[PDB]
Parts: sequence; structure tokens; C-alpha cells
Amino acid sequence: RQIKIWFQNRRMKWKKRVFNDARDIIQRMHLRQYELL
Repeated sequence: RQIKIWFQNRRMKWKKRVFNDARDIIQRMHLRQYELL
């Protein structure tokens, strides 16, 4: 279920942001935008 290996490949371009998200939980499960839906 790793469809974010391409659809989520762009932040590694400027390599100066991922480190931000990665600084949460798992640069994913840390979110929850799936809630409310």
C-alpha cells in the first residue's frame, strides 16, 4: 500500500521540508486529515 512512493515524491527535491514533517511521527500517520471524512 505504498502508493505514496511516487504520488508523494517532490518534497525530496528541495530537500528542506521533509525533515519538518519527518519530525512528527512518520511523516504520515502524524496527520489525520482523514478524520471527519
